[PDB]
Amino acid sequence: MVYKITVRVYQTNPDAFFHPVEKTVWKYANGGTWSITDDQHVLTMGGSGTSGTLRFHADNGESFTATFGVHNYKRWCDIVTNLAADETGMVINQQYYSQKNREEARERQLSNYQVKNAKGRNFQIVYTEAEGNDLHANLIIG
Ligand SMILES: CC(=O)N[C@@H]1[C@@H](O)[C@H](O)[C@@H](CO)O[C@@H]1O
Repeated sequence: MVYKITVRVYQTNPDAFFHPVEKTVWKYANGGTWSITDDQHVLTMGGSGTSGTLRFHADNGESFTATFGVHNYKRWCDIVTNLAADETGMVINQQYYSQKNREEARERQLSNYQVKNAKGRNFQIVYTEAEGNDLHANLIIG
């Protein structure tokens, strides 16, 4: 069965403005699509076992990735900050299926995750619909 993750982005801090610069879809489970409906980022996936990554950039230089997926039928998420110039969204997304620390994050099947970058800015994902096939998450930028 298809899994869908609908993402709403909340920017709370006027000291920066982030915008999406990359949207990737991993190749497992017949892939999927990132679309937009009413300013929400919708990731539609062919079944359980894949994910997609949104990369955001602020004009002040800050950036991060937010990755959303389903692993053994349960949602997961992760945020990577302090990105190198050669860590594009497609690099990060693939690492969830090759790099140990990323694979472990996926395997945790988190309904919520937060992390701060080197400047102390908080980034959080919270699934407000956290079970079943029609999943909804807030991405909250501090
Ligand atoms: C500050 C930062 O980006 N830390 C992350 C963490 O958020 C993420 O869970 C991880 C595994 O993918 O790699 C990095 O340790």
